[PDB]
Amino acid sequence: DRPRFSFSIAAREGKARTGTIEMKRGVIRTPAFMPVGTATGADIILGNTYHLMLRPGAERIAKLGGLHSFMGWDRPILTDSGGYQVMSLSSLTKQSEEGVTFKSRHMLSPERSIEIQHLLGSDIVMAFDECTPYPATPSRAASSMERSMRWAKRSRDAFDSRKEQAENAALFGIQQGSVFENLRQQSADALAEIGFDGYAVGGLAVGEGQDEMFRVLDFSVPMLPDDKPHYLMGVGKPDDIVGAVERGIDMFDCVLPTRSGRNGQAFTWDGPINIRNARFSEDLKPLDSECHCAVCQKWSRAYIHHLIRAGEILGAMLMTEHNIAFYQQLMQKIRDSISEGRFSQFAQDFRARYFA
Amino acid sequence: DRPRFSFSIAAREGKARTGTIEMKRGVIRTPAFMPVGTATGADIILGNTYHLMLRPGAERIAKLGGLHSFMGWDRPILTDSGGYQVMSLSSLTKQSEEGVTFKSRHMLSPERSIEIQHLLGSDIVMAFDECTPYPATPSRAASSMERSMRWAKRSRDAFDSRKEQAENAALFGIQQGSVFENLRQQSADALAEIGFDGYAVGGLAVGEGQDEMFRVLDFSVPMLPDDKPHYLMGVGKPDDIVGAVERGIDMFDCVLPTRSGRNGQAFTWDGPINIRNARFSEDLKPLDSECHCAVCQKWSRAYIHHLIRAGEILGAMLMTEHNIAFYQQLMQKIRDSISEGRFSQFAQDFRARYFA
Ligand SMILES: CNc1nc2c(CCc3ccc(C(F)(F)F)cc3)c3[nH]c(N)nc(=O)c3cc2[nH]1
Ligand SMILES: CNc1nc2c(CCc3ccc(C(F)(F)F)cc3)c3[nH]c(N)nc(=O)c3cc2[nH]1
Ligand SMILES: [Zn+2]
Ligand SMILES: [Zn+2]
Repeated sequence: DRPRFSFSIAAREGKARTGTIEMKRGVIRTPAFMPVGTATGADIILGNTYHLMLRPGAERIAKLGGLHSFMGWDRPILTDSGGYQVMSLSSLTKQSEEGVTFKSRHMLSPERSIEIQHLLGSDIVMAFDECTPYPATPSRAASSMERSMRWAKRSRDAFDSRKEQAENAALFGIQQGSVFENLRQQSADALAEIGFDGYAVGGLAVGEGQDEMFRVLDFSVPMLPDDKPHYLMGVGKPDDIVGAVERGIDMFDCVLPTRSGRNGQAFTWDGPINIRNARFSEDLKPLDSECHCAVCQKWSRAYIHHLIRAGEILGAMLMTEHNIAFYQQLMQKIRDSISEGRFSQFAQDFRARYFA
Repeated sequence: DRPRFSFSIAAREGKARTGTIEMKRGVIRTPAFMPVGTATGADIILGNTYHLMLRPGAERIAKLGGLHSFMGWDRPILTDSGGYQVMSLSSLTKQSEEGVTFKSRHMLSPERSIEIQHLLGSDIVMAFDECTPYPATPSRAASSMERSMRWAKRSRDAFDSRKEQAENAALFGIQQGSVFENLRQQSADALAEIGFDGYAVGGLAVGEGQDEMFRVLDFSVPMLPDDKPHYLMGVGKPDDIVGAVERGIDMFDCVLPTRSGRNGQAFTWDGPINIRNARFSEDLKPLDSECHCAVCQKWSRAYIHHLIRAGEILGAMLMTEHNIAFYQQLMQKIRDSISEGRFSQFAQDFRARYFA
């Protein structure tokens, strides 16, 4: 029987690592992409804490048997802590040391966030943090990070108080500190003193751009414990994933494939394409020449173009299936190239072709 | 090797029949449901002549290899002749003995309709007819029907002039005459004198209601050749199908399953349900208790409700898959009950439960 949580590193190349997380409900191969659940297959999917806590509500999900039973998925599920989405989407918010109140009006605190994730039944639980807006001054970035670290300790204590959760799930802490090296170090130190099963890099993919994101990752990821998984939240494009793995990231949440699939964009080894464009109306090639997915084995760019231009649901479903398959082929190629000692060459080849 | 076209009747109960159509690309079990292609599985699908002739155009479909290659379907395809949809959907129309002009502006004639269906490559080709509006006076119904019969002869001649079509496809004639027995008889006689591979009942499902539709079928279907298939165009609900089979119909076009699937309606043996309704938010049963489809084996009403309320494409795709599967289980139960001599009892049991 698998353990509650065990991360093993099988091979390394530079700062890049490949290995496995073992949990009770399954093995997660890393580096991993984690797609939304409602979308070589994925080993773990994302639940949507913010949506579920409002419709149908976390209590109701528990009454229906938990999220695994509800969505018919018996493998690992990761949930975020909800504050990022509250701050991004809800209309009015009130912040305090207790938590965040938002509009029926609601309070989300470290304790309530952990209880919601418990009622949902997720396997990887995120601490309740504040994603500092960008740009931030040093003083505001520090105050925000300090609150998040106090909230990280409250998250730890709440998780440990619920036996079913402490014994069967895992808890990840989230590093903050905006773009400042000294604050990222203080945050890493605070999280390691509390102790978590894994460590996320928060506060990025918030408008800073790839060059700046990579600069911050360069000094931030080495601050986290080497022997635990590293999750970069909110990222991203295929080229962001490749560069983040080069900098020591093990886990990625990938909304973009499903978002792109419903809006006419397909990922290919030669870059993204907009299938609605008239240049695809007579193109008999599959979406991607090398893709092994079921769409590309059977149907042409010209037919998928026809369906999407016609407003047919089938068109968006085929695009989304392809995009998910593309991402899991990307991650498999990354894992294999690290294990074989040729990831540096893969990254160079990938970029030359994706951007050609 | 299968023939171009061969209809055999294997069993009969009252006016109901069950059997097979053999064509070069496959066998069609009757009574048959024929779903849209762009949606025990279906044996034949519908192409959309009106849409395809405008986007990308019939010539372009031929340049891409024909509709079978284009949509990745190597089995039989039926196409309508296009005039019904022109008259229903296009903004301005001009009618004459030559054909119909409509808005770039276009002319559709018997000869052009047959050529378009040839370029698309369909296996069952419909004659170019006029679907008389309802209600119609006897004089207007007669004039319209007479034009359609002149157009049926022109359709026959155009089809026979194209060797690839005459040797590999089949041509169906369409009966008109509104709700009038004497005109339905004249139309049947004209079509049989020309000679077709199959015979459709046109001019119904245009606002007359089920009672009147069944009354017209009662005297119209016996006028058609018994030894050829009978296609009721534009029908319909499950209860319409059962009653039409009781009256001698062999073939049905079924848009409703895909339309309902995208608009929140699921078919069940206990009648249709509106999955968005709040009464399904905690319902752990599958869409239908007896359905063998993949959706009903895996997911609950509560989860499909959640997805559709959230605007997720997955929700409509699951509803549509279920609805298609429901229709092909309906047709299989009809075929089996006729072959076993218990179709009368099936129809009674079906109605008692569907309308309970
Ligand atoms: C887009 N940029 C970004 N997203 C970020 C997220 C959200 C992660 C998430 C939440 C929900 C889903 C769901 F679709 F499945 F619902 C998917 C992904 C962050 N989350 C937390 N907790 N701290 C952060 O500092 C942080 C930074 C983030 N930058
Ligand atoms: C809805 N009522 C109705 N539909 C009727 C139709 C259209 C059949 C059709 C066409 C295209 C498709 C597509 F979705 F696949 F594109 C699906 C079905 C008729 N067609 C002709 N030729 N004569 C008629 O007298 C007639 C009567 C009809 N009553
Ligand atoms: Zn593909
Ligand atoms: Zn079903």
